[PDB]
Amino acid sequence: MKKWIRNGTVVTASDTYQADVLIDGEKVVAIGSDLQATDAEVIDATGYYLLPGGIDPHTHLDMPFGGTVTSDNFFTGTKAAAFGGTTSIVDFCLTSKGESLHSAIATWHEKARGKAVIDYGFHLMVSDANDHVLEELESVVNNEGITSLKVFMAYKNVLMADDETLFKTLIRAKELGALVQVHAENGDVLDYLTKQALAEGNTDPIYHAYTRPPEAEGEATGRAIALTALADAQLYVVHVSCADAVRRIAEAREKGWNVYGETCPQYLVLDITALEKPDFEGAKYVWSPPLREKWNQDVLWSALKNGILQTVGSDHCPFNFSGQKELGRRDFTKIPNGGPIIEDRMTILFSEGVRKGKISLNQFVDITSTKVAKLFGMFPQKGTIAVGSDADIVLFDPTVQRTISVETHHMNVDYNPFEGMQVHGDVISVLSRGAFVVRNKQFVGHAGAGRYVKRSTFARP
Amino acid sequence: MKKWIRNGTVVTASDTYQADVLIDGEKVVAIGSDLQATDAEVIDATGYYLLPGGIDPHTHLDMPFGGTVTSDNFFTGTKAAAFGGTTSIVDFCLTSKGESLHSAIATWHEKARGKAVIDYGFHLMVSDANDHVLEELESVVNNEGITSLKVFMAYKNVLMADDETLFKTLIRAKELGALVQVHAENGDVLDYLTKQALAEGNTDPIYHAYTRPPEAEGEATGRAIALTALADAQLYVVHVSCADAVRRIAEAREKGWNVYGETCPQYLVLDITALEKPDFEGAKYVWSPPLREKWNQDVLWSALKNGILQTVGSDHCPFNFSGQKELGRRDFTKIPNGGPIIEDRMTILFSEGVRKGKISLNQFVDITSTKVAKLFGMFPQKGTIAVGSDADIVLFDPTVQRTISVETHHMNVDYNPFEGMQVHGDVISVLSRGAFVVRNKQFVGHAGAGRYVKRSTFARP
Amino acid sequence: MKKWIRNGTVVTASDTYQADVLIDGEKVVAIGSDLQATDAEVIDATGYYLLPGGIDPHTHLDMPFGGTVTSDNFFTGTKAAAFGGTTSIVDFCLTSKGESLHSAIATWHEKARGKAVIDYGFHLMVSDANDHVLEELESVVNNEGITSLKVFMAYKNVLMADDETLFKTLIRAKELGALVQVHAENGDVLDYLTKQALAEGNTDPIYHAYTRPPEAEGEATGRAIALTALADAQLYVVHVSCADAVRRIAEAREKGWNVYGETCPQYLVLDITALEKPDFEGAKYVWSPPLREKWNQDVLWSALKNGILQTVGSDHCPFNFSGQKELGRRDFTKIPNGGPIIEDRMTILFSEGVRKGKISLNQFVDITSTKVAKLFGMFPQKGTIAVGSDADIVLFDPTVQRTISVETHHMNVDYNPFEGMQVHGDVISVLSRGAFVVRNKQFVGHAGAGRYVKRSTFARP
Amino acid sequence: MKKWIRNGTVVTASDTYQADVLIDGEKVVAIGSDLQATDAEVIDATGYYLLPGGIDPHTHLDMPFGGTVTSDNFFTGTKAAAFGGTTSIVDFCLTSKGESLHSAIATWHEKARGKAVIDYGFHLMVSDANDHVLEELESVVNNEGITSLKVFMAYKNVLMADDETLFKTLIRAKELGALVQVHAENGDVLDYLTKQALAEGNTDPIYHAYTRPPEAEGEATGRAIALTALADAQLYVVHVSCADAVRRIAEAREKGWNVYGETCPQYLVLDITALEKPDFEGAKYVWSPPLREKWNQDVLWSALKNGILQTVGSDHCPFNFSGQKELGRRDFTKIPNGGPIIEDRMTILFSEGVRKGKISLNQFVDITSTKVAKLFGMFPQKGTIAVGSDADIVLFDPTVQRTISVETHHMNVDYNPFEGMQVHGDVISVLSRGAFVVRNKQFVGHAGAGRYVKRSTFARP
Ligand SMILES: [Zn+2]
Ligand SMILES: [Zn+2]
Ligand SMILES: [Zn+2]
Ligand SMILES: [Zn+2]
Ligand SMILES: [Zn+2]
Ligand SMILES: [Zn+2]
Ligand SMILES: [Zn+2]
Ligand SMILES: [Zn+2]
Repeated sequence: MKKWIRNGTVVTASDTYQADVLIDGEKVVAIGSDLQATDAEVIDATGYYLLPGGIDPHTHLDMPFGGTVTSDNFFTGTKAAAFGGTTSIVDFCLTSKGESLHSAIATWHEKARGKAVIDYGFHLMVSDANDHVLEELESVVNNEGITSLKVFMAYKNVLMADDETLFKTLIRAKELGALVQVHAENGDVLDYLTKQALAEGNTDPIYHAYTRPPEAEGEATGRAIALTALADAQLYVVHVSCADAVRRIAEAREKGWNVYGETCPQYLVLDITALEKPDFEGAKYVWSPPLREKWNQDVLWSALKNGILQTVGSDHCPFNFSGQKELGRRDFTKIPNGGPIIEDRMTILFSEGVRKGKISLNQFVDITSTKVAKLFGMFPQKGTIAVGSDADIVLFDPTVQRTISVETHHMNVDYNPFEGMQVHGDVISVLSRGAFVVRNKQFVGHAGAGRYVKRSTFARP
Repeated sequence: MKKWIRNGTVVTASDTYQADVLIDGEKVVAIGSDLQATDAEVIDATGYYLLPGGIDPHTHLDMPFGGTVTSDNFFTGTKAAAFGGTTSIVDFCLTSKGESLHSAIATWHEKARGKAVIDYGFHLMVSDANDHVLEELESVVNNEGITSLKVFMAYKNVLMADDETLFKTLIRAKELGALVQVHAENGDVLDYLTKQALAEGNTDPIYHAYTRPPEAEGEATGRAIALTALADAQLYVVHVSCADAVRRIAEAREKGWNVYGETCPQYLVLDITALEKPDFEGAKYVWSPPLREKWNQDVLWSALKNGILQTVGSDHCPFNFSGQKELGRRDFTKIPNGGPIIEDRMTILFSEGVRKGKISLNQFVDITSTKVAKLFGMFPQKGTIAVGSDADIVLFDPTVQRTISVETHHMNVDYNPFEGMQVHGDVISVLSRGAFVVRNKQFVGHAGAGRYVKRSTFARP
Repeated sequence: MKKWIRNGTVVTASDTYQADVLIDGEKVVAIGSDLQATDAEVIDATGYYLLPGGIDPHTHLDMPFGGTVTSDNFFTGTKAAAFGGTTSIVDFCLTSKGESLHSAIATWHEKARGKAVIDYGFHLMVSDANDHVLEELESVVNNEGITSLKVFMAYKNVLMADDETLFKTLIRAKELGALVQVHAENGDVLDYLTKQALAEGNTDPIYHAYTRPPEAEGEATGRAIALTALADAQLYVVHVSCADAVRRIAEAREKGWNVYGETCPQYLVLDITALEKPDFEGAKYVWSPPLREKWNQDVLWSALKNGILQTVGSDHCPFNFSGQKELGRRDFTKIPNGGPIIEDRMTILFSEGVRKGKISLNQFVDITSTKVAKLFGMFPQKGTIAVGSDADIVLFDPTVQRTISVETHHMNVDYNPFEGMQVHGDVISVLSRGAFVVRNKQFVGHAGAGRYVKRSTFARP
Repeated sequence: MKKWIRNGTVVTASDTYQADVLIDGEKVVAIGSDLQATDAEVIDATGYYLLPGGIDPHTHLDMPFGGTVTSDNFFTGTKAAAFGGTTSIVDFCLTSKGESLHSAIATWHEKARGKAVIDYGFHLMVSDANDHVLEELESVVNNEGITSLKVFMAYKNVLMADDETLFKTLIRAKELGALVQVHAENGDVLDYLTKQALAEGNTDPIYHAYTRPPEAEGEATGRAIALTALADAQLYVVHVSCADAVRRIAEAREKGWNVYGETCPQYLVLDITALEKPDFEGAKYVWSPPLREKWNQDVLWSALKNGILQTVGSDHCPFNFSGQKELGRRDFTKIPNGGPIIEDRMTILFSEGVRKGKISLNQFVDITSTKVAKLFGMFPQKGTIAVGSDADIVLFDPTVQRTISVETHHMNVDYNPFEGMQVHGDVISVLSRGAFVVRNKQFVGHAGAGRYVKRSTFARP
């Protein structure tokens, strides 16, 4: 069918203008001030912005981790993303040594198939870069459409890879046109500190932060950057949380190296003091890299404003406070690491970022949608509002005041780390490929509506 | 009338897509794959890109300088810009101490009125920030629509202002919402070096470079940046030519200061060796800051690619080689400083930048058009292709090979500093507010078609 | 006299050992563990260090400044220096435009003649680098023995010079073998901020600090550095007070530029909160650059420890609280700027530096004596304990705990800014050229004992 | 014996003066211009400097490495050191996983026993920081007198340790008062590049350099620095060869971190073009990190001049060209790595450093002797000329012009990498603890004269 969205203000990464948008089937087919569309359903967007749907490049739905499994699966997690104004996600497909990459990819398709309500791609974890793995990456990149590869530099004995793996992966990625993502903390420094903490009887949630100091994130960021330059490759640093890491990324980019950075709402608006909340409440805020001294936030906002960081992802990795986070009572090393971030990413960036003059409204689109599509090979199918693009559009009311709460969220988790936060901005309706997923804050989509996105090889934005 | 541009590929700072564009009168009114426009003139754009018209924020048409007057006036200079794919310019209105700002503004309107073939704004030179000047700036910014103020830190005893002027101007600009531009070289260091050179009998064109070392540009860049931070203001450094200056701008932006930078085609593709050309030919390349050791070029390209510099202007400031540049035979200090750059800016950036993978095609639009409109208060009227924007559009054929030459250029000057340069890309047709200025490489516009643009107060991009 | 100093521990910039020191006349002639000297007066130094006498390169004795004259003259100031373990000073000879350099220097000789109790050199202020001055500097360096030239970048309309003067002074100084010293704050920024504070009714002492932000010191430090590199000269930055400036000096020195830095005890141990003391008590702490946020102190200590700053001077510039500082009641711009620092320089560096592990004992001697002599052309005559040195020697008891007080100090001023500070270390006896000046904490010297030192041209240490 | 060294000029890290030196037994007992010593042997030092004997903190005598053993043992190597003006060495005791530290140390004592001609200390290699090793380090430091621990970050499968070992060593070293030394190149990057070169048929000596780019040294220098700050420890970076590494050390030191750097004569005066010499001659210059582009040399010289690097060691690790270096004909990875550098360290630093104005004469002594003693816990026994020091003294004639040649050197190796280099400066006589080792350029010492030095725990210089 045709849909004619009228009387709204389109805002993209470049443009801001009043016009109507005509959708035919899955795609935008016209934009204009006087289209006189026949036989289209009229959607009234008076008082709204039309935004390109957010694309969250950093999700962990139905992920085995921390001795348990994340509490949103592909159905609940994508539904919560859609309520939060996000229309595509790119989730991390994890691998184990000795298992083929393709088997892990099949496992991830089976997590999503028939369950996702909006569109999804996958990244692929590389645990080690043995010759068989390196050979396998060719069809992964070219045929499976997975063109970003994740290397974890922390989580020793669980996800951690070493310098040989990371350097080989960067060399191979350059050959194949893949982007290499890193989780950049020094896992060996962290392993020693956490063990020392526990030996001293320091077991409360706050020691999750103290045992991962920012210098450890800075060091691993710099190491990944050096190996990227030595490979002439392209690097994407996920969840940059601190000024130490920002400085290193800024220096690398001034040298003209192809180094990109992401940050996340939790590092913008939350700080290390949240982990001190008594009665185990601090465990709600345990995720890695840890929350930082509050002064780091403004350095992150500056880096987004001045183009040193290019994207915002959620690192959505939810565990209930009851039962799951409680695995870590008495031992912070056993608290499953991760927060429930997918749903509030867009609104927090608008309300704390745009409305406070930290970034522009056009930058907000670039960082939440367009630059993410471009770095992850989904542009221009996704990430904009333009003729020929999938009709993945959010009707957003910037005037609504509301309080973020577990009482009104849609993530399948028993708390919200932004509980009580006042924001402006409300996601009213959400289209995915021209079909409504959310309409007037009610879910009208369905399990399995979402489709897998085969992503293109890397091109610089 | 209506014009329906069909079968082309639209490229803007964000988007790239195949669709038709419908113009009605001065403005774009629809974009779409199947518009079925009635009663419109069909323009066939098969095999072309549709680009937003270039906006050159750095021109000096009919400028008194160097003991003479620049050789393009508002008619020839705007016609040459249009042939070169540039549809708007922002020219420097010069002032003298003791003269009202408003009198200089009237003088500049009289240079342009009835003569410009495409649209124009003005910046305003501040020579000194006495209380009367500071009072006058209020109606300049709010009523005359001149929202960028230029301070020259070099050209002692001609254009040069001091730290008191620059700091006061930055404070006042922050109050009024103006952007402060600087020409950043240390004029006192330069004055001493040029005098020493001449005392030693060093009079050839090459000593124009030797007497303005990059450290002098670095120093003044850093000084303007510090005073901007101390004022909490916003700074635009014009013609950044060297790595010393790039490093300082990159450090300032990592601190989250509102510091922006421009570079120019001459600093990207030409180097200090051009000034050594014998038989006085070196005088063709005398402009300030001088051409640099060639290694600086890649640092400039890196800075554009990674968002540390945001715009490219020409610093079009032409003087004939015969007669005018010859004022400096025997004394390089009397060679009128400036090059003929307006016409080749867009094609050089495409051919040396996009085609060689130094910047993306979307970045090329951002740096030549969209980011310039945004920093100079002309967006979204100018700088994009979108519903409601002025129909200022270039039909650009990226496949054409040609040689840049004085034999085929349109600038009213007897040489081209890019003589013999091979490029790809040809500007085929150029619309300004929906009327053709150039059509199939022939001039079909007219003197006085162009209109003055009253620019908005500063907003961060 | 022969004097034989027995049973003490010699400490120099390199060496720490137990041995006896034989003085014959004005000079050390032997050092050894069993000298069996005859016809020598035995001085028992049991439990003492023998230190080379402090050399204070930064004094302002009998200076016309701030609408009055500093309250120590050459007699009372050199007596207070000696009681503080300092045996040589280098004082700033001021000039004014149009005045012959030689007449200024004659004035300063008359201030010191028959009055100085210990030895003294002069720096020479340069207010203006006109051709006549540049010619006269040949004799200043080669007849008068003045090989350091001071340029003030602040104090507009009083002491301030511009970049023309600074750059020409640096070029001339390189020719002559002179060191250029700078007071590096941006005078034009400060002039505007101070006038704005007053106009806003912000007249209290604290606004002395707020109108001279650290970025104004960093900017001018950077500008003097760039001009020094442009001249291939040598620079000495007096009173570095803040991390902004240290960072710039560290960067210059990594490039191999000949840039040296000084700091002062007030910037190591006092902070901006002192200026907030009510009832005009904050006027006691008014000197420039101003006291800084306390975090800056450890950056300065780091820079001394790691060789980025090489010296400690006092900037002794004393004004009584009663009468003199009160010139600025109701208007902080009229508080004469300067602290009474000469007497406590050595003890503060030992007690807050050495004893706290911030610098070593040998570094203590280097920064207070040896490296001062080397940078200001007084070595090896002054600045060490070695055969052939002048016998300028302090017997220092490091075990004595005491308070600093106006009650026990010898500066001719009615307060001490370190009032109530607990320290270790006591200056017991002081020799200047083999003669006692202080013996067992009583004055035994004489007005006029001190000699003018003609200093050598610059050599890197 | 009493020896009375007359009419020479003493030079230390602080002092330069004319005086006589009296030695009684092993120690300096007096210094003075008229000592009238009796029953002393008169040594005429007219026209000589008296220097404190060089202390070479970086030797590999009788080392099993590279499929063979270095060609100087403790006798021939210490004899060559003495002829080069070096009177103490600190050699690297190697360990292997599972081996007791005390057994390794016993092995090294047996290498030196009855063989060393001058005094020697040992560093200890740490291959693995398992709990047993960390416990054994208590006695290594507090019984064996070994207070510097070496961690190799390259030489995979041979000497390399990982970040777990490095970080735990740094924490343990801080507890114990030990200095941690690092060979900082990224071993995993190097392993991959070396294998890739071979697979591509790039087997010549030059590929030794191309497979260890400077960024791999910068990365590992940065990583050791970050781990040191994380442990609040003290680090000494051996053989800094390139600007990338210097920049990182300069940055660490400006933060106040206790990070020290060493460089070596080969990196000051040889460059990467040496490895291109044909007919396998480039194998002569194969050592790691590799020779660098020549521009790096002046950055190193700058860093010594301005105190960013504090020492010069040799990395003496000699292999004959015939037989030993030839192990790597057809495969540069099998050329045993190391140069014959011990003998020429002092003269090269004097002739290319002091005489050319790159460092001062007093800095020369500091970096070759005094600051080495201080960092490695041998001061004041060693490293200076002062009452109570060991009488380790070099008579040095600075006026002698000569060539360096295998024909006249004393290292037990068939080539000298400085063959044909013109220098000034000749080592005439050398005293170790008051006894001649070299006298008028002939060997007069004896195998076993040298003593093991138990070194003190770390104190900042
Ligand atoms: Zn992660
Ligand atoms: Zn994650
Ligand atoms: Zn200019
Ligand atoms: Zn210009
Ligand atoms: Zn001053
Ligand atoms: Zn002063
Ligand atoms: Zn090594
Ligand atoms: Zn070695």
